[PDB]
Amino acid sequence: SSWWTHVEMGPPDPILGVTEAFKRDTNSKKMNLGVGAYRDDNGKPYVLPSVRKAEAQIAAKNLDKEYLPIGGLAEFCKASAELALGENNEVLKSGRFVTVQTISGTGALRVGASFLQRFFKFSRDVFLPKPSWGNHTPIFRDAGMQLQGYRYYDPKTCGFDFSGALEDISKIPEQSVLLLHACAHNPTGVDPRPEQWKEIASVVKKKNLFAFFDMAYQGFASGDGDKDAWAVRHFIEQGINVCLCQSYAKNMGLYGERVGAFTVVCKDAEEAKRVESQLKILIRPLYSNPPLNGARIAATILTSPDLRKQWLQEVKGMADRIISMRTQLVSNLKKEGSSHNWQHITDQIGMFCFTGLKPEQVERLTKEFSVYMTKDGRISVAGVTSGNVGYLAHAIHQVTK
Amino acid sequence: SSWWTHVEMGPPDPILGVTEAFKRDTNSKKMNLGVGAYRDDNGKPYVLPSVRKAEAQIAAKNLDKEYLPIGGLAEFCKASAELALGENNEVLKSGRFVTVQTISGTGALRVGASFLQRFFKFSRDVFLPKPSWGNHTPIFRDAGMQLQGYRYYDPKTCGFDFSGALEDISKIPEQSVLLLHACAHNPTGVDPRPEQWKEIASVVKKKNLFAFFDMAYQGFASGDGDKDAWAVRHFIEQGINVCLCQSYAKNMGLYGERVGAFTVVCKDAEEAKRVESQLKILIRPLYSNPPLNGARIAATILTSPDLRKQWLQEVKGMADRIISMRTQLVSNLKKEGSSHNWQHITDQIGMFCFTGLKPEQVERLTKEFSVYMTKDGRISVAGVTSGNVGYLAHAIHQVTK
Ligand SMILES: Cc1ncc(COP(=O)(O)O)c(CN)c1O
Ligand SMILES: O=C([O-])CC(=O)C(=O)O
Repeated sequence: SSWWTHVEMGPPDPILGVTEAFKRDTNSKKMNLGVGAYRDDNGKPYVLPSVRKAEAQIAAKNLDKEYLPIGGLAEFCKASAELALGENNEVLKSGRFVTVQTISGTGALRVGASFLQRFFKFSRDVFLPKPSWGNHTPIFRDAGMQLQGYRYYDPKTCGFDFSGALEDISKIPEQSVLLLHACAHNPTGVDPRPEQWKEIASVVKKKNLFAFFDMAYQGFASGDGDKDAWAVRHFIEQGINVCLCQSYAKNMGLYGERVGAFTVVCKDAEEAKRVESQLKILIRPLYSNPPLNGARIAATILTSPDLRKQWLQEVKGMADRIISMRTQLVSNLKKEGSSHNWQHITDQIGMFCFTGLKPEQVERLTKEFSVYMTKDGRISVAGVTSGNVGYLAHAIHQVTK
Repeated sequence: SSWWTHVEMGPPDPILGVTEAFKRDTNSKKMNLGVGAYRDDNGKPYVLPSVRKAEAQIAAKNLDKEYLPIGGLAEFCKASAELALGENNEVLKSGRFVTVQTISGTGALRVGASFLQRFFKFSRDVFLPKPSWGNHTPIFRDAGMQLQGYRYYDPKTCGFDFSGALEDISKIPEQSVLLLHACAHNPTGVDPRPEQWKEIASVVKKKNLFAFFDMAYQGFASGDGDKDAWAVRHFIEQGINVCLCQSYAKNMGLYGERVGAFTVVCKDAEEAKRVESQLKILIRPLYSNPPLNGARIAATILTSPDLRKQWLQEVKGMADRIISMRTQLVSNLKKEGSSHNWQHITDQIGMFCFTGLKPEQVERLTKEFSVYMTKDGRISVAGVTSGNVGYLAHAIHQVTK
């Protein structure tokens, strides 16, 4: 007597649970360290002025709203590949890549997954770091791939378990897919060092693996676009034919406009044309064609030397404000008398920090102090202000003294 | 070798072929009847003045670009359901529905299809009219459903094969899914009349079929949104709990902004809460959350009485331009001395029209007249103007007399 009587209610959203638990809390000193987007020194959302200026120029052009090609705005695709690999990359010069516009980084992930499902005949397995972005798991499963793990986060140190990572990678059957965060690993903030990368690169090429890069933070991570894109470029120069998911949600503040690109580096231009045609064939039955607004903004910024330069410094200020909060947190933890090693909070990169806090300590931070955060010890460094970091260092010490 | 040596070049897009060949032609009398979007009486893109006003007003509010919920803009969702169902539908008053924002119409079809695949345990079969929108097949297929057909187009009359349709549907296995175009069937332009819809409804309800409405053209079809949604409303009024895909591509000319919605009509609000949570769970691994810009524009128009009233005159405008083209096309065929019955051109509805022309006649139209269209005889009425309709009728009469 109904189509949907057996449809069950989903598990609740832990990250949304906390974000609502915070709005309810009435104490004026409450912090939300669960928020998944950049906030300014006052905890407000931040629309980059280069973005505002791009919108101004765009509006002036009085443009139409006609469909994009299936692969999106050609000029955004070219600029985006350029941002990822550097303008004079051997790959761009010979044309041996295809880049399609996607529905932010998630859509690039899903389009990427769907492409492996269909054309990566060698294996069903996708190896994620332990842990990874939560959504990585259902994206690859819903798309029809098998998930696996390799060691990454060393809880003992709150940094990279280089050696476990490496043993694990050497043991991946050949021609399996390996997923890598290009920088600012999410949720932990723990990234390999350049020398560590070269070694993963070595095994990957040795053991004949497929390197799938997720790059959500180029520039936002360290302030330096080239540094943040270094591992990806290094794999390519090593002769590894990567694919790559870019997001402009964070580094341009374009979250809700859903601006992303998926790229596949190929042996040659003719191969890229074959791959391109099949990405179009997968994309059409997902959503036909991608949205105009974000991509017009990002294209306008990237292809204007002035605006590009200005945006690039606006990114540095975001990256910096975050770094500042990391350094200032450790500072005030010392200044408060704490004894344990907090260098991991500043060794980590990007806006997510695995603190080391265990769950009970997390719960006491919520109860006694109104500091909201996931039981895994992850905080949004974007929730920290200069105005509140002091209080936070006090509170963290209390549950940990 | 390479990861991708076995990846085949995909087949050429035929609609894009027609459109590119049209663009190469240097014949000054050329016509593009392959175009997949509205054009004005000079053959130009048309941004509704209400859309410009809505945009201006949004810009004036200096809004953020933060992430929408997985289900999109709450107020766009509400207004979208009210548009489809009529503001005082008992479905709205009891709250027995869920509506989520999607990546336009295509996105609503894909989300619905994944939901069927995962939850509609009663069937793997989706019945499409013959013919149907080409993308319907890969949509449901990539989502893991199977496709079947029922007789719809009647090639003898270029009309609706009512008795064939009614018979076929009356023999669909109970509890299969039945896809129906709400109005302005694409590609034929052939619609059932109200009385015919009552009979279909009565057979769906007899056989316990699940009705899946694609509604890409409310208001755009006839200029009257209440009449265009009548079938959908009638089905619901008869106790059929439909799902529904909406697009704002054509009726608001938001094509490239990708604004659509998927609705499930449910037994009660409680069931709608359950269905909602599982639509969310399927949306996340697709694209996380939908684009903001078009949804803001649509919510703004729908919830302001002045903008809504203006928008409704603009839709009527487009619909009447299309009806006008249809009428003058038949009229001029008669002035040319054609003796074929051409009333199908005026009986059909919307911007796509099955002319009745054979492939060879289509070839002659392309070669000798530079009139560009697909070989199935389909023309896009949007490419017809006051300027060229006389010419079109002359060409059609030349190749058919
Ligand atoms: C590693 C990673 N990959 C993918 C995403 C998804 O980004 P987007 O919002 O552009 O889909 C994010 C941002 N949450 C991320 O941090
Ligand atoms: O490009 C699209 O979304 C499809 C379309 O209008 C058609 O050809 O009928």
